[PDB]
Amino acid sequence: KFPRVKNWELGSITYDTLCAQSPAEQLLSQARDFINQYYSSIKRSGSQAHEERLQEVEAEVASTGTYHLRESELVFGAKQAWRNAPRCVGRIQWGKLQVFDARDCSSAQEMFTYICNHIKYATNRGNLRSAITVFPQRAPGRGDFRIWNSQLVRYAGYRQQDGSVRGDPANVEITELCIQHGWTPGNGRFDVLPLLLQAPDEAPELFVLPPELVLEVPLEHPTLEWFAALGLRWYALPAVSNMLLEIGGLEFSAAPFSGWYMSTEIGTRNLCDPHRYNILEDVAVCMDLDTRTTSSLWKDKAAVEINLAVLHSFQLAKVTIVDHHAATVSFMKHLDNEQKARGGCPADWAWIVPPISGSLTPVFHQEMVNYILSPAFRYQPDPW
Amino acid sequence: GPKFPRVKNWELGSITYDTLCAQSPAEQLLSQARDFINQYYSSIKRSGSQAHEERLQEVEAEVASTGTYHLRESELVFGAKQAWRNAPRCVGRIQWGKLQVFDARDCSSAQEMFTYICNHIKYATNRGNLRSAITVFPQRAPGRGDFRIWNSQLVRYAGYRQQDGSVRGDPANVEITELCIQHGWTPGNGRFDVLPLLLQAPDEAPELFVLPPELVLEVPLEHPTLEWFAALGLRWYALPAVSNMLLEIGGLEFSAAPFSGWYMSTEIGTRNLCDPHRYNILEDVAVCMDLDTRTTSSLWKDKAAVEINLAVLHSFQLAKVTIVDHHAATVSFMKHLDNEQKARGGCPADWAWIVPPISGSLTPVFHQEMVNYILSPAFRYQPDPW
Ligand code: HEM
Ligand code: HEM
Ligand SMILES: CC(=O)C1=Nc2c(nc(N)[nH]c2=O)NC1(C)C
Ligand SMILES: CC(=O)C1=Nc2c(nc(N)[nH]c2=O)NC1(C)C
Ligand SMILES: NC(=[NH2+])NCCC[C@H](N)C(=O)O
Ligand SMILES: NC(=[NH2+])NCCC[C@H](N)C(=O)O
Repeated sequence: KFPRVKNWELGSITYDTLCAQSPAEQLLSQARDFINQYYSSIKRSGSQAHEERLQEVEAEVASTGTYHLRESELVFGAKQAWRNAPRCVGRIQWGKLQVFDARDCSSAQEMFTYICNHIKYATNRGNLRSAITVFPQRAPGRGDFRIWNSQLVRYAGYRQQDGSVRGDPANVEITELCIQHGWTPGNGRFDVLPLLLQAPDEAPELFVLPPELVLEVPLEHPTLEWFAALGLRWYALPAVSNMLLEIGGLEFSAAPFSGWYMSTEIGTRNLCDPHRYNILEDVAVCMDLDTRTTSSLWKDKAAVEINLAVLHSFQLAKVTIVDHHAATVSFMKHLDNEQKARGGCPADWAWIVPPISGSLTPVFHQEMVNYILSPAFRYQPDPW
Repeated sequence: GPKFPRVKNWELGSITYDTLCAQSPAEQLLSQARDFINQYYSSIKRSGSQAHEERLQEVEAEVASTGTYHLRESELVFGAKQAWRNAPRCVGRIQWGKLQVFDARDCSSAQEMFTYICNHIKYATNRGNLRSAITVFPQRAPGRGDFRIWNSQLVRYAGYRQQDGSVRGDPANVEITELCIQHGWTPGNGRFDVLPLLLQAPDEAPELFVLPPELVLEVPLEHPTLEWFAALGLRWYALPAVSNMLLEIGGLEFSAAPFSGWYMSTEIGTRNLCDPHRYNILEDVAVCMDLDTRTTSSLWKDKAAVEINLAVLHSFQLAKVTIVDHHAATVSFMKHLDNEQKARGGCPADWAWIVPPISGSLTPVFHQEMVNYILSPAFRYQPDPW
């Protein structure tokens, strides 16, 4: 059962041998395995340090049913989780990640402070830097530390009693939850949501982000003057905050991570999805395109200009962003580095190929094997 | 549902369960035959009928005395349409019930293959008002050689390896171009030389047939607003007619059974014209559009690809040759998924192949999960005859 992996452009073949790695004694084997990975990473396998670390872990599990990671191990595990993430096109960057140890956090108030520091650090005035903040691990006793928001920065979606949405339709539910916990809403298309942060077994608490922390890019087109008139904008920092970070069998239910955007995320998905902002028709009408027939390719033309406007606007504002051609070229290089380093690379083809111009990027022609290695970022249920 | 795969649409939030995938030596043949006979009797709603039981008995007796069996005409038609309906990579299946089946199971020479193929091309092309069709040559037989069409499609452009390592024409067709020459063809030297057919009758060297050029409808490509685009001298043929696939029905194997529909525009505009290892015109067109080809972030690739696709659509429309854009096609495919959910409880579909190679998430199929599996009757890949 060993997968053959073909590139259809170049006719070349690799083999993925990494996928062969795809109660209390159960946590123990995950832990050992992770400790093994860590001491191999620093070239210290078999050392006294390695053997004694394995014993602390074993001793702690045998008597408490759990254990704790050292800071340097946490840092390693976080990088490895990103590296292992099948859906991430940005993994050429995996070794470059600021890890904020937030395991000494004991209240929603403190989560907020750590989160603000993350945003400040990550944003860096537009010169974006990848970062993760790791809050305290799950404990069999009690509730989880959770950030209820799906990203640290996201726009409200206000439902109308005629079923339409003002703002982002993806965030209707979190918006409602914010109002219910006492937030007085705005009424714009691009209102930044407050944070709902929950400490163990408490009601979540509401925290408004200080506006100067949230860097935003107004969208304009390099040649179409009317584009600025649409009043569109997007935030600088993509910071996923609902995913669970699993390292050595330990689970970090709150561990938000950020990098920078690939342009199609905003340009195509966020702005053109019919269940998101759905601006395709507006732009095409502005461009004076024939909307009445699919065969004018009015959708394709509008979409390209919208993506161009996103790149232009971010570059104008000096905010780090990567276009889908550049991002996929570098993913190809990453795939190649990982073949030499680990003998394969978990990748989810349907997520890696961009949502416009698929076959124009080299990843479209590249077969990919999807599998789950640990450390991992995993989905977890919403806390309500 | 239970342990039927749950299938979600992310655009509308809706859920279906696929219940169809539950049906995914000589004894081998018999049970495939019986399963197919059962399917044929469902489709005419006579399961358990006396004629159903007689057909089953008739088939086991034929396999018993000969090691093989033969299809009634109407079974062949049902089986061909069903192979199309089951084809996971086909985005055009809304059309599956409208298929002209030419029965060519009496064919006995390569010369007769050519006559049948010419008839097929004439009928399917129909001066631009294209009609789906398949021509079925005789099935594999124990001890005797196969009927094969060596060409991958009935209509394909030559690809000539140059002195300097580059390719003139279509690089996808270098190997078949060279076989035609090995077998006696005098090669041209254009970018768009229609290949001759190499056709093989049982236990015989393939023979070479040149298609009369008036049977091969082509469309010159022009752009509705970019006047210079016509000057590129680009063109494409009207008729996509896959010829190298095996049609399997009830365990019988039709090694030569070419089928044709009409094009969806991205097949030509994006894959055939813009793939780096095909005609690779992306950069040439962007230069003519005066785009900045030195930087990825001008989106020159995306812009040129759109205009090439628009050129294809516009030009086919102008020539009054049937073609479908990737929006119309994917919309019709969603409607097919809905029909099939009701008819059969699911639809085998290969997401990677169904989502078009440009503007993916702009089409509804991007947001639709799909389950991939093999049902029979089927179109199958088969080894090249050489
Ligand atoms: C450095 C810049 C980065 C770029 C350009 C990038 C690019 C992307 C893109 C385009 C996606 C698909 C997301 C979607 O369609 O919603 C993605 C997913 C993901 N990336 Fe990244 N990435 C970056 C950094 C990071 C970092 C720092 C991490 C964490 C350490 C990370 C982990 C992930 C994970 C776990 C997913 C899956 C998210 C999900 O399932 O919703 N990436 N990445
Ligand atoms: C009526 C118009 C039709 C349209 C628009 C259409 C559309 C397509 C498209 C776009 C593909 C992908 C091919 C590629 O990327 O190379 C495809 C594949 C296919 N279609 Fe169709 N189709 C049509 C008719 C037919 C007919 C008549 C049959 C057979 C009776 C058929 C069976 C197939 C099969 C077997 C494949 C897979 C081909 C392969 O593996 O190379 N389709 N279809
Ligand atoms: C909605 C849907 O099907 C998709 N959604 C996404 C996707 N890729 C990325 N990067 N992000 C998606 O949200 N591809 C699939 C096709 C899985
Ligand atoms: C070259 C390659 O990987 C592809 N090739 C094709 C494709 N879809 C279609 N319709 N046709 C392809 O040739 N998608 C995948 C990604 C499988
Ligand atoms: N580039 C990233 N790290 N993205 C994480 C997902 C962000 C999400 N796709 C968005 O458009 O907001
Ligand atoms: N629409 C069809 N029936 N396509 C069959 C495949 C044709 C192949 N994609 C080509 O571009 O020549």
